[PDB]
Amino acid sequence: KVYNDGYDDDNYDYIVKNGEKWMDRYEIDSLIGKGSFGQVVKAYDRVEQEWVAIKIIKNKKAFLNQAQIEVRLLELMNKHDTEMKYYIVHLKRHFMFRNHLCLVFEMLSYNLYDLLRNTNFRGVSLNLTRKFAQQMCTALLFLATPELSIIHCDLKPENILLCNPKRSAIKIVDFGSSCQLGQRIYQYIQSRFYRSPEVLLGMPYDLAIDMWSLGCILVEMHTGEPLFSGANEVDQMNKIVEVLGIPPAHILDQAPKARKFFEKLPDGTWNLKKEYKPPGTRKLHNILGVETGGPGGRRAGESGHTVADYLKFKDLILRMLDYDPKTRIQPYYALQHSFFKK
Ligand SMILES: O=C(O)c1nc2ccc(I)cc2c2[nH]c3c(Br)cccc3c12
Repeated sequence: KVYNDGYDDDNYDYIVKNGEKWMDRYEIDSLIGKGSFGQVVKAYDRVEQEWVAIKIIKNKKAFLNQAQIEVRLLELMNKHDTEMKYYIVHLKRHFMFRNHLCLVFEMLSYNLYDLLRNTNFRGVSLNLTRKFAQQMCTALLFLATPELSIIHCDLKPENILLCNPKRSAIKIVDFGSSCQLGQRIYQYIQSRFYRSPEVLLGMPYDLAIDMWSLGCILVEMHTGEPLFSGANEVDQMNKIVEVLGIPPAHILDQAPKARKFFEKLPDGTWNLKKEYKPPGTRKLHNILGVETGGPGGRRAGESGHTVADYLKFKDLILRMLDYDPKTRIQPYYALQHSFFKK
């Protein structure tokens, strides 16, 4: 009947009211987003004389505590990027209001999946894909600095926002499921399409899981479609295998969940358990259309999409999709790659 003295709905969300004044400071304009965490409103900060986005977390302990983790990591990150040059969303401040934790951010636009929808799911250009890749690798370089050692753990197009819908600048959002290297706790992490092999296999993980996700995201940004669109974990692993082959034996031999997906033969080698293309026969070369006009053949006769350009992009992506987290390309080297030599 009554939720939070009438301030909340039955979903634990604050009932947003256009034009409401909070704390003699914020005038709420409109709802501009929402998700599992709660809501995002556009509000005018009368004290700083600027528009802000306020992420209003649900009035429910599990959501509150997820956002408290997020606040701590944002404060740590922001503290070491006062010029806001490393592509992480800027948290201005936070407060508790009517039993909701509220995170005040810079205003941003919509996400890279919304951008893909805007392309009619045909993909952005290789030149725009490169700009997103360069910013993302710079962000991952910053997260890898020892004082941070932050693993985002949920990179996907939906967690990368445009600053402005007509420009290429981005910020990464949603650190609610993130952790630090010294303090890994979760076994179940990453959204499925973007989930690394080491997580699927139940193995130890580190910051390299985010580079795996990035490789997946960048292919999808150019083709319009997820690279590995599994319906469940077994399907996810099988779709990875179609492109990249059976994982190395030295990895499977140490994987707690190897036998969820694979079986070990008398000769010591591994094969899939028994609808899929044979291992490694769904070539990234063809998914990208390296020699055949890009995805769908649609980049034939366009500038900025040469065979040479595509071969550099393919090479970088295959390094991001190394099965071995020890040898998978790291942010510093990703940034030195020939794909960014223009
Ligand atoms: O802060 C975020 O996790 C965040 N997640 C969102 C999820 C769905 C949608 I729909 C919008 C989101 C979002 N939008 C934001 C803006 Br605009 C500025 C700063 C942070 C965020 C943020």
